[PDB]
Amino acid sequence: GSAKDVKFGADARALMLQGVDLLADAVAVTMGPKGRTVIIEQSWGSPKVTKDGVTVAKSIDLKDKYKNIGAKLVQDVANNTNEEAGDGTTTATVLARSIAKEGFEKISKGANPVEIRRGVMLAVDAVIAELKKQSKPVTTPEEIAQVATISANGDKEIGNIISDAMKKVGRKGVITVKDGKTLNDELEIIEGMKFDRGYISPYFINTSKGQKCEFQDAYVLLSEKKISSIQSIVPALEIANAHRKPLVIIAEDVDGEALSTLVLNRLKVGLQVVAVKAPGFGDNRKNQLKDMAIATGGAVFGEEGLTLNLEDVQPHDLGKVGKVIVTKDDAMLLKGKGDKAQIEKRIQEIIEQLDVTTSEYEKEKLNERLAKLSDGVAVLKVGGTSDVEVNEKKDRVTDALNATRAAVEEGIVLGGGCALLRCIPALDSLTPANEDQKIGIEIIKRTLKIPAMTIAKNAGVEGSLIVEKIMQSSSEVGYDAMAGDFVNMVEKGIIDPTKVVRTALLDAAGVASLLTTAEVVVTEIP
Amino acid sequence: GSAKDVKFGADARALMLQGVDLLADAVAVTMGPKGRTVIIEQSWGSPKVTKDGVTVAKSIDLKDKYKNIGAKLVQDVANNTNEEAGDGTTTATVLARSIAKEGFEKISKGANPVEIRRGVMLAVDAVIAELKKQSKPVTTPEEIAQVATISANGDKEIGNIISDAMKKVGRKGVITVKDGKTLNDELEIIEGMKFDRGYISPYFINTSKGQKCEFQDAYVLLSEKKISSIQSIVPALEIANAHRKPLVIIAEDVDGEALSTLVLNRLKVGLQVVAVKAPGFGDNRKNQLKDMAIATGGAVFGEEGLTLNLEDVQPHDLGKVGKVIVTKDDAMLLKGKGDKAQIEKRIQEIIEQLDVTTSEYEKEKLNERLAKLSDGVAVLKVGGTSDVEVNEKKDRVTDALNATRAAVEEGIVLGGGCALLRCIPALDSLTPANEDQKIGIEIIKRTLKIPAMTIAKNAGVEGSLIVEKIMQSSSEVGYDAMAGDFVNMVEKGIIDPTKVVRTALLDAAGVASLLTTAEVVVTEIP
Amino acid sequence: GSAKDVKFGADARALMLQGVDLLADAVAVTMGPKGRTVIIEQSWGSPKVTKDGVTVAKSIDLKDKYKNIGAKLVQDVANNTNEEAGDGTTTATVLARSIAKEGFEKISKGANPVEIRRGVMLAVDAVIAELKKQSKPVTTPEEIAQVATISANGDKEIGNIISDAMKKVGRKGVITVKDGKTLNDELEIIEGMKFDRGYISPYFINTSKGQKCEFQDAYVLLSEKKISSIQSIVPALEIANAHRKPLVIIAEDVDGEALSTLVLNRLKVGLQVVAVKAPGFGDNRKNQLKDMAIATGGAVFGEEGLTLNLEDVQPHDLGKVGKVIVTKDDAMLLKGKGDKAQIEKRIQEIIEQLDVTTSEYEKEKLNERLAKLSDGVAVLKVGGTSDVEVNEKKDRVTDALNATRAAVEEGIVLGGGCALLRCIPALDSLTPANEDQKIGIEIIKRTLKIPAMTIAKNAGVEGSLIVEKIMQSSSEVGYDAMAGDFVNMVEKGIIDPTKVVRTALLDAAGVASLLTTAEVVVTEIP
Ligand SMILES: Nc1ncnc2c1ncn2[C@@H]1O[C@H](COP(=O)(O)OP(=O)(O)O)[C@@H](O)[C@H]1O
Ligand SMILES: Nc1ncnc2c1ncn2[C@@H]1O[C@H](COP(=O)(O)OP(=O)(O)O)[C@@H](O)[C@H]1O
Ligand SMILES: Nc1ncnc2c1ncn2[C@@H]1O[C@H](COP(=O)(O)OP(=O)(O)O)[C@@H](O)[C@H]1O
Ligand SMILES: [Mg+2]
Ligand SMILES: [Mg+2]
Ligand SMILES: [Mg+2]
Repeated sequence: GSAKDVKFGADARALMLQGVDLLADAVAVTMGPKGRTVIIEQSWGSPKVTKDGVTVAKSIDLKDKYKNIGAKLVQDVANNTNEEAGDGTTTATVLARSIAKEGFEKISKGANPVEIRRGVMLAVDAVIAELKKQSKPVTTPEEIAQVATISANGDKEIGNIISDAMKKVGRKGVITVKDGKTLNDELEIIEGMKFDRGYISPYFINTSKGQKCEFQDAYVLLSEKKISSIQSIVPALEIANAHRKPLVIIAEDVDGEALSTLVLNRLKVGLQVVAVKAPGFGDNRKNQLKDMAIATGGAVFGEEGLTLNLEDVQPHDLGKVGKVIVTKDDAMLLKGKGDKAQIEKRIQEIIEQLDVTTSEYEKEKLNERLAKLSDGVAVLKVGGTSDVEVNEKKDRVTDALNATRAAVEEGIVLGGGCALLRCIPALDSLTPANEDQKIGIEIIKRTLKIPAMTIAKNAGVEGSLIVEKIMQSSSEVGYDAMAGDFVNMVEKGIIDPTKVVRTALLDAAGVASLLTTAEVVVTEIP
Repeated sequence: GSAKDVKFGADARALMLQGVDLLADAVAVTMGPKGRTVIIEQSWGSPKVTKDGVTVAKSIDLKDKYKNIGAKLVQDVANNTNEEAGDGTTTATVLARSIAKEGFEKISKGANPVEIRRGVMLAVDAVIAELKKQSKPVTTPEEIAQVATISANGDKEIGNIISDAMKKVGRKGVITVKDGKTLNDELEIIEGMKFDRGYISPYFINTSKGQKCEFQDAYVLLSEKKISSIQSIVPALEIANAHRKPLVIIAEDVDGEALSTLVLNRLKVGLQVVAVKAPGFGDNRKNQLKDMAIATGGAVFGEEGLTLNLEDVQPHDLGKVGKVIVTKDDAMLLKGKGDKAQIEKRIQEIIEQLDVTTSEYEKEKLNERLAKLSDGVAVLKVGGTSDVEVNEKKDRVTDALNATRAAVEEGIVLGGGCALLRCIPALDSLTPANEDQKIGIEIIKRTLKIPAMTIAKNAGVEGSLIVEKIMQSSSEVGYDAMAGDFVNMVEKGIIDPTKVVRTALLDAAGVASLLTTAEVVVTEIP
Repeated sequence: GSAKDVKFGADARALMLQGVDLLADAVAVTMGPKGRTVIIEQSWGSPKVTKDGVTVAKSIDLKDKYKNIGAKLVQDVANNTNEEAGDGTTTATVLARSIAKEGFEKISKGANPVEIRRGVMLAVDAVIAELKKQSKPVTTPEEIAQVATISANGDKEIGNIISDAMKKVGRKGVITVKDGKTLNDELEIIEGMKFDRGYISPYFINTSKGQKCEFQDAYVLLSEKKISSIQSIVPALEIANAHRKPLVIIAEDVDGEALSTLVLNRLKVGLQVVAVKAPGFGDNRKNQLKDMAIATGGAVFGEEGLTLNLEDVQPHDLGKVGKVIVTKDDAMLLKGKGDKAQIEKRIQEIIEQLDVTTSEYEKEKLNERLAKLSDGVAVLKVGGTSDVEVNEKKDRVTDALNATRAAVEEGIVLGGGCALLRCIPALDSLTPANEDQKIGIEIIKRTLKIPAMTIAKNAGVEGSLIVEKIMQSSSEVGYDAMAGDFVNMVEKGIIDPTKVVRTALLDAAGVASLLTTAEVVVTEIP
């Protein structure tokens, strides 16, 4: 293969550690309320600004291939943490560096770094256990706003808006985040099944106020194929006019003579019909029409396999909806009736798809908001006066959102970094099998102090003193680095989801303890 | 990814600040009446000359990647301001530099630049509030010519011609700007229903002078389909020859046997017919033809909503009409009857839409020019002796136009830079939460002085003397830098639209305050 | 975008001025009777020699990007002048340099170069006014030959031959210029209808001397389609034998049985017919045959739309010509009768075509020459012993032609450069609004002296002595630099069209006064 070059022992360890230390030093300035931002040059556009640890970590590759090995491993931990939890990234990085340094330093001739790894892993299990003991599940929706506002770097309006959306959509409902054009944040809430397609003809309009077509207690007709012929359209209208209900028709397109029947029967003898194009993306629209079919109760016409033809309809083949609103741009359907078991089956299906298949073709999420919209969904239109600002704020909002979900689903524990600090006594009551494992437990025991010392150090104060003042102090009290003084932690609102504290530490130790086992590294020649 | 290189703290800040300062220094020479032009090399052609801050800013990228980061952020400011307001670009640039410098200088170890950002943004909100209090909405059309003339760098003829066009088409009517072939400026006004399509055959000609079709009290025919067919044309001509009136026919195309009837039968006892292609281009042409339909009052043929066929016409068909003039390139219709419910329906439609698809789809204005063309539209044919001159003058005219629109839609406030200067006392009555925010408010307090000091500095005078002379002076008085002495501002005509002053400041502070938060910069290696 | 580099103030100004001065110094050696030529290397061929200012200016681009900016602006001046007037190019360049230098030098800190520009433009308006006052419209056809001979650098034979062409074709008729193979210039004048197509068969020959078919008082038949069949051709011959006239037939082709009828009736009962191919391209042929239709009076057969078929002809559907001569290679038709109004309509149509016709396809002129014949066009076959000679000379004759047309259409004024010198007192009676404008008027006042001093300097004499001596002298007298002494200008024939003198100065001052406004220059890095 390709010509290569290899390096041996503490020399190579010192190089890899140089890389780790560089990347860690770059990410770690972002940590905490007094933390600071990192600008990253973009190849094509104006540069990114961020406070996100993982996005800083991913941005840094290095010319020196060994230092690049270290860097790649630490960004691996930060990425794993971001994927598994969505916050706590800088924390995972500084933890990983601490384990890597303290690991590397203790290696000698007689030492057995694999066994030391076993010891640190023992220490991590023992720590997360005590963390779970410390966890107190969220209750009041004030705590939601607290976790959100702290995860959003002290922006109270963010955690307020998140609390509102989570109240009005539910704690495990769908919230999504997107760019505003407005200079301020907006919470929009959609209920129903909205999609971005409008009436084919203006003539369908009934209200003249807003220029909408508004219907209630309506029927739905779903066609996967185009409907140009009269032959397949007419029975669907006779059946609709029969039971005196309005009919909405969703199709790949509605045109030829069919549209002529629709807008003649519409303008004359005042029939209540609308026709709108299918949401429309090739094979995607098929899945969407299947979604709306299942939600509104009823079936899709045209070619799947079993073909149901448009000429032979029955009232049980249509759809039934509480309300419908359509405009030139978009269509919303509301309170559609169908089997709730079967629709939750559908949502369970799409989620179980998406989770094993995370492409950057995220229309699978666009499905999930739609079929879940009969509880509701919240859109978070983030503001700001410039794109880079909105990207920063949106990074923070997504962080706070993921943090709140982790909080509701697992629990909350003390903020600052105190939650890890309180786990040290649990390590003190361990029973190491040998010197190596004891070294591992010592490594983790030192490493737990780090996040608080870093958050304090960013504040401009004597962080490692502050850590010790915290340790002499009671369990409920910690250091408010923004206010610059000690406080009850949970009372003052400084709290972290347990899931994030668990995952950051677990990933960081998981990769770094493996890194410390290295004795020889092999790299490509420039 | 690509190999990268990172830099830490006030060093990287000093580099980025070098970039900011370079670009700002380049932009700032253009500012005010005594400002000066910037030549920019073009790759293919002869070089640009400009006084436009944003066009100077976009032209400058830098080899040093950090300085280039600063530069790119400043271009973000100037571009955002130009997009959102269309003037005030140089102002936004010098403001952004001032906030960036004064920001960077005040950071230390104990400082919290994000919180300083919060203080700055507080200060900007507090300032724009007082700006809105200061705003006095435009009334006399002398004020229009004043804001135009100041935004056009003292060219009175520009603001005169803009005032004339805005009078003759209305303050929210359509004005557009284009190159003359003439050495002087011209105002042309189009009235009617103008669109860019010319005959189909030459044999139609009636006046021989200009080679136009000039018709009066004519008929109009509207066909969404091609008219190539046998006997679908004839009743429309028999009915036209009946009431001895000329007919213009607009269609997707007119050709085959139809055209053969039209000519040669045009060349017979001078009855007047003309045929022209529909304004066209796919799905747009339907909306355009419905526009001309509703304007002349009713009109439908071709395939359908409600179906009207071309064989069955009546003398009241389909809309009417007044006068018509068409040439080889373009067609104009004039005196359409009845109508105004549907046009107000149209403005009600455009005002309610575009808000969705808000991110590039300005064709809604292309609609608005058409359906409002029975009031008018203005073309601004700018003159000059050379293309580069023409591009300069046109840049200035477009600036003055956007400025006049911002003035009519939001308000006017004091020129010079005094409007920002008067907002300082509003900052003096603020209640900062902490030292960081106080630093921010101080930053804005200093930065507000900048535009006035810069306009004076370009004059060759002691700008910061003049700033303080203005501050000691009364609210109504400021510095006329062209005349070189103090005057009543509003009386002398030196006034700025409030929209431009708010948007420049908001964007500049918005990006620069984010820039000051940086602690680490990451860039690609050369 | 692309990495760039910027420069500030008089430093950058001195570089741009270096470029301007280089290009100007190169062009200016060509000026006047004692001026000299410039050789320009061609990439592919043997080098150009020229006395044309604009062609020198366009040839010079510069490595130093700033100097190249200056260079691009001055060649912009020379190109604008050549496009707008066709002579006076060197003059426009030296004027532009003078305005640029005198502009740049007068700039300081307190100065306002845009306002200085305003003063300059004021001065130029004031100058061209007095120029128009000085203008005396051309009368005698001696004056045309004078303007031509002076614009052709003293070649009397050029202005003689141009005078002859202008007499024999008219003052606004068509003269064109092209290479001879003869070593001397020749004037050919074409009138009639010439095109390069010959008899299909030798049997058509009538003269036996030259082998031509010569006809008079003939008919012409025009067929856009092929003529193979008998039944379409025969009535056209019966109608010809009826009225005992010769028949010329022009067609896409004439062959099959038709041709057999033609040369049978030709060879056995000496009928007077010839048949010739259409001038031939594809779509061009339609316009050519319809041209010949319109010229000869009559109509084209075959399919346009309304189709007239060859079976149904009438004598008023043919064509009628004073004379016809045909050979193996070419066909000439003479004194064709038709509506002169309709033919002038046709020429008015083709000129209005070609003028807006962004075309490398010059056949529109090849059309225009044809339909203009028997009104006439003159071709100027320029001689010389070598291609480079022919091209230089052709440049000069084209200059003289454009100059004569400018003279007839606007006027003539004093040569030498005296006409501007006489305009200086008009500057003396101006009322400047401020110091800047006064600087501008002073700049123009100095620049006006330049062209005469340059023409004198090229002579090898003390140009600025000569300028002041002419200024001390009376209005009618100036300096004959070729004869080397003072003379009455108009009497000795040294005169310049007013259009060229106005346009050169107006363009030069127009861009240079803009150049002087620059404070910052931005250029791409090598
Ligand atoms: N006022 C505060 N006092 C003490 N610690 C805080 C305060 N606000 C936030 N923190 C701590 O900051 C940490 C969050 O780090 P952050 O900068 O959001 O990056 P990440 O979440 O990716 O680690 C949490 O562990 C939290 O305990
Ligand atoms: N005669 C004048 N006296 C004082 N200030 C002026 C005068 N003319 C224009 N200004 C000021 O110049 C500013 C406009 O700057 P300009 O050169 O148009 O660049 P931009 O508008 O792109 O920032 C306005 O704020 C206005 O107050
Ligand atoms: N015999 C002459 N005496 C004085 N001036 C002359 C004479 N011949 C030509 N000129 C001047 O030369 C100028 C023309 O310059 P020329 O060399 O033709 O290049 P261009 O026409 O491109 O400027 C005219 O202004 C004319 O007055
Ligand atoms: Mg976070
Ligand atoms: Mg401006
Ligand atoms: Mg000449």
